[PDB]
Amino acid sequence: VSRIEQRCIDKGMKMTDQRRVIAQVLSDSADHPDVEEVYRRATAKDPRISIATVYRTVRLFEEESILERHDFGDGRARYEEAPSEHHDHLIDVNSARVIEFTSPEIEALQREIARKHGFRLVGHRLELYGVPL
Amino acid sequence: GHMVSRIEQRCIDKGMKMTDQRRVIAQVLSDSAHPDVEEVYRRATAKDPRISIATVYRTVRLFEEESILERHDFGDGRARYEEAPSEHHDHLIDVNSARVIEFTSPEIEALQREIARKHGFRLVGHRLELYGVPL
Repeated sequence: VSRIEQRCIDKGMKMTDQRRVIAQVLSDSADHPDVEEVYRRATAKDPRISIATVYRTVRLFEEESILERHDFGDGRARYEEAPSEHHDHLIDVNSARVIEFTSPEIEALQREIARKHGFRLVGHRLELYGVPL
Repeated sequence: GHMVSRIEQRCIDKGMKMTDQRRVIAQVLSDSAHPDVEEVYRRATAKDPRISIATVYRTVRLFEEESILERHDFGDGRARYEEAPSEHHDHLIDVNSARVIEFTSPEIEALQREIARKHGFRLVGHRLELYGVPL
């Protein structure tokens, strides 16, 4: 059971082996594949998987908030597993590009702010807005 | 891509979806400085001829509901819009009671500038909301 497949099972989504292959490809990918790469890797596994099935499945994984479709800085639609906790966002105000980041350091300070006011931190939303240097 | 206008930034603060029409309307509002709906609509249609006055009205109303815009009658009877005040404090929210605890953290702000810097950016704004339950 791949992470993406596990996510599908939680959503009560219909799964078949072709959808499982696509889920596995997305889960095993070291990069953030575009649809062409998902297709190439999925058909390398089972050549019966059509390009249409790949588009349909990735879109479904999007619509069920299992995958995020994201521009990592190349203007391409690339796919990533939607994380267990939301990534923080740094927005380029000149282009509207979103840089997703994680900061265990900021998280530690967030916990301290919650603790000092007598709270357990249960979540956060952080947006940063920047202009390119 | 597009420039993130000052009003679009307020939308992003709220986690609102930036549809093309909302982006255009946010940009027009940002470039205006107390338009009525007709002025917003005329300016929005200069950018996207297919935007309707209904869409403009509904969008400015939504922005008002989310405290992005304020609406006032300055005497001429027209509802006129302006950017709502924004908070200087970040918020810790007790989710059980829906109560706000204001805080400022120069420390966390220094870290935010460091993140921006590391990615090749100067920080021009931020919003932080923390969600908590009592210990």
